[PDB]
Amino acid sequence: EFNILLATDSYKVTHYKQYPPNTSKVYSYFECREKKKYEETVFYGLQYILNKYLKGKVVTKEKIQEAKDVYKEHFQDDVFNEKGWNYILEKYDGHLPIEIKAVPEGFVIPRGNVLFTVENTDPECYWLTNWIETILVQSWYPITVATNSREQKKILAKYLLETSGNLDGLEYKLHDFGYRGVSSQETAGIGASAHLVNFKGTDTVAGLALIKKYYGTKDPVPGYSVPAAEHSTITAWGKDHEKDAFEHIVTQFSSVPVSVVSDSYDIYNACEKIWGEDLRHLIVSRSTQAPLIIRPDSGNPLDTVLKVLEILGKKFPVTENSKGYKLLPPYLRVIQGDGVDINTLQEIVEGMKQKMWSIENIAFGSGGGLLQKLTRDLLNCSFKCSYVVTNGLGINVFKDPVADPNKRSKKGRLSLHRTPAGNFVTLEEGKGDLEEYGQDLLHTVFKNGKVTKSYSFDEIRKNAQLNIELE
Amino acid sequence: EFNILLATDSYKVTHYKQYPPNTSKVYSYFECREKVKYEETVFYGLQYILNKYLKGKVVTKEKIQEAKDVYKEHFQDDVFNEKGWNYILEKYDGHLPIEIKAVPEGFVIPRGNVLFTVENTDPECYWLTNWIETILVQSWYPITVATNSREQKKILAKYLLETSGNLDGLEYKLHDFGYRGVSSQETAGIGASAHLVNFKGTDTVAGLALIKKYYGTKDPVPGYSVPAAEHSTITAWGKDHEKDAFEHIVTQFSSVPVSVVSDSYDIYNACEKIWGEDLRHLIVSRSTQAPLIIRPDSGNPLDTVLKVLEILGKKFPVTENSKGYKLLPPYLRVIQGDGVDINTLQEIVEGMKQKMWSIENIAFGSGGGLLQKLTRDLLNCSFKCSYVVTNGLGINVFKDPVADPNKRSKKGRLSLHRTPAGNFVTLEEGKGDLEEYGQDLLHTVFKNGKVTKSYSFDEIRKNAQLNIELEAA
Ligand SMILES: Nc1ccc(CNC(=O)Nc2ccc(S(=O)(=O)c3ccccc3)cc2)cn1
Ligand SMILES: Nc1ccc(CNC(=O)Nc2ccc(S(=O)(=O)c3ccccc3)cc2)cn1
Repeated sequence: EFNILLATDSYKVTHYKQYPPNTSKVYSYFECREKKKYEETVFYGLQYILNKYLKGKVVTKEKIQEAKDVYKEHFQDDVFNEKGWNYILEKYDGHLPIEIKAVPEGFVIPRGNVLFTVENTDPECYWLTNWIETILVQSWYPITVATNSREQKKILAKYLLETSGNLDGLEYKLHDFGYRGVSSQETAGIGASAHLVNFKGTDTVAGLALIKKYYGTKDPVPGYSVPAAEHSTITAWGKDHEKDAFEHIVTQFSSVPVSVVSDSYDIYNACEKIWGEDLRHLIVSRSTQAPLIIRPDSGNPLDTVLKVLEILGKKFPVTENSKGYKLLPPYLRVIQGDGVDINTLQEIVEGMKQKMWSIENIAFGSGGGLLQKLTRDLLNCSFKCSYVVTNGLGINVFKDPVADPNKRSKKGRLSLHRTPAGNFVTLEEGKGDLEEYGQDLLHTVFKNGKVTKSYSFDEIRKNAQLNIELE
Repeated sequence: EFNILLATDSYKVTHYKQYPPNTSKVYSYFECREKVKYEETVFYGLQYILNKYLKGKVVTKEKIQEAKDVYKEHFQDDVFNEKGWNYILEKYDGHLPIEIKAVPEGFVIPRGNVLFTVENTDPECYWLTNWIETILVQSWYPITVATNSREQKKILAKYLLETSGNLDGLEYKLHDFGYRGVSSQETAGIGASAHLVNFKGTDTVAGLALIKKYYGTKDPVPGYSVPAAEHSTITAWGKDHEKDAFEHIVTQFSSVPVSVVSDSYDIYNACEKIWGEDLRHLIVSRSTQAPLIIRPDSGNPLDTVLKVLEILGKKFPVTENSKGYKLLPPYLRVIQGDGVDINTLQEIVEGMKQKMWSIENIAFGSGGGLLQKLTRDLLNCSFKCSYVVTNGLGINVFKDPVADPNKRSKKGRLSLHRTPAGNFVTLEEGKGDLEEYGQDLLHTVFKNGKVTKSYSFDEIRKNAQLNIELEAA
């Protein structure tokens, strides 16, 4: 069972003896710190953490004794605030006397703005605020995935619109392939759900259960997929029977969309000779609602995609759309699901546009690039203390390393507001109390063990929409 | 609760309709596929996966119905193999008819060798082999962390030995700071435990319980830490009271080691004026078993470390060790825990060496670089089918993309052997049965729902030792 007393950085166990004596309050905030591009971020993932790890009775006699035993060996010393945790158990029935206020999930906020604040509600629990920093900071991941996924959506929207004249099916242009490529099962579900903020296609099943349990959607499921082959279902037929493999698979899935990896031995042979001649008759008869999706999986992503399109373009009836770009027949599409990150995605669609190929023809699958190749310093997700009350006096506190002005933190009590021009601004030093900037955008989402405000995955998707989608 | 039927890539749900008819066997393997660095990998993490996810009754009536309902909406169609999973439930009481053979955990194996193999033990469950691919491929992470952590230990060993003459305290030279920097709680435990294969210092507590539960050690805990400050325990005192903060903290932890982050406002001022002058009397009186550890946390890592060292060098009695390198007094040490990955680590220790500073003086803390900034691409961890039996005929299968020879996979039944020179070699096409390379070094670790072989964390650590560590005496 999960023990909150064992879910923090080791050194934080000793922090209760380090704060100034007579401190009744520690007030801390979280931000995606600005750097001297990712200029805006999707806030998402906190609600998962609040429900799974923070709410309800999270402190028991056993969990205190368990932590006491581990830390005694871990530090080779008795440093442990047993009295502090005992107080929470006896006074609040193990509920955390903590208040968390946050911007609504799905909200797109520019860098350098307060996203959520944390403070203690009982003077005795001044130390508790930063105890849970570690677990709260891990919200960097769904934030970063949601943000990076959305930035890829912008690129896709831009080129799809320019080459086709609309945004039909945009929410299916980036498919999640990252299940095997992430660090754990929990990460898989969290990352997949963050991608589903922007798109509807995934193969990381674990994301669906997470969303249903912690967020919920009106639709039965927030994510979908199509039948598809892997290298094993092709190669098992033997080197000389790749055509037999292809034919068997498209026949088994003739009434639904089907993706078939075609690079097992020779991708260019498979497209031109096998799909393009030998099995062409099984392709041109397929429904528009059930196309074949050819899937390359090796070589230079841009060069391979272009050559595949070039090959298919001469074996299948190609039309030219109203924008002047070439379009494959509705029964034939391509997915590039290898080597795809935000960088190569940009290079590929730009490369396609150069060769007069519409983005209608292609979709992208991304695994490690989508869910794993991301870190905390990408958006500079940081948790810092900005306000304390010592001896009854409030103090505006901050860090400001001389050798790195970028790591400077904000001072005092914070609030997030709309600017007159409709942008965002974070007010420091409690200046939000002057009420010159309208209502604080931060809402109490957690207080004293209870989740006080929630959001459905539907609301979140609404909030995180692209401007071009709104227009 | 965990549902193994819902713990695979979506398209694998449709794969049982795609294999050649009358296929009774699917046999697959796992390798860190070959391509100058990371030439050998530490195999670790599979035992965790086997116990937490694969062993015992992992199939129930409810889990089948649950998966059925999800996939129906997920695919907008009914492609779920309900009959297949029912067979497993009815015939084997939910236990997976799978055999897994694997190299011992902790073992150090060169790239391009078979690390583990998977095959179905029931002809009916031919589809089961690659269903669990996704869940097994995730072992890439503890493999990659342990490997990357060990490569850093090599760097540390080299420079510590050269600057000091020995390797005393090497296992504490790289500390885990990555709890907040990973993608989840589970990842935190898995990653931290992987680091602990090579070192003993961690702040990621979640690693301890994982090891105790799934691996075990003779000692009460596999990892240790020391009292330390964060910026909040310094800045809360106020801008003009950094000295008071320092003094309070070192006094509270006067008889134990204590790390104190010193860059809140001015790292160079804190080292020279506050530590080096104002509170000097509180530092030189400290025990050798309870030193102050000064912690910079900003600026260019190499430049900052050298400057901090030069500053302390002129404020404290520095000695020169037997190798001719400068050494801080035993009550004073430094940890650099910002911007540390395998590349910057190398740059720092080399820079220290050129300035005649011993690696005895310093230790490193690493967070995102140690536990998060890693992918499956790094060691090319890959799972591939190499052998099937269809119509009673065994077929050696493989992929070999025309545009990427590096993605070529191995053929047929695999086995791992010792060469006459004592190296590793992977034999393909069932050639291991020729008995020219002796016995298969793989062990059956999982069979029919039961873990058949396992390793304590102590033995895993022993297996993962460095050659330089083994050279004794
Ligand atoms: N890890 C993994 C998982 C799975 C795979 C292989 N599956 C795979 O490619 N599926 C796939 C393909 C295409 C599209 S689509 O383009 O959105 C599309 C959808 C419907 C109709 C037309 C087009 C969606 C899904 C590889 N690796
Ligand atoms: N995420 C996190 C966690 C924690 C921190 C700050 N804690 C921290 O630096 N601890 C620390 C310091 C030094 C050493 S040591 O050098 O191995 C050492 C050990 C004993 C005696 C002498 C020397 C080990 C641990 C930052 N970030």
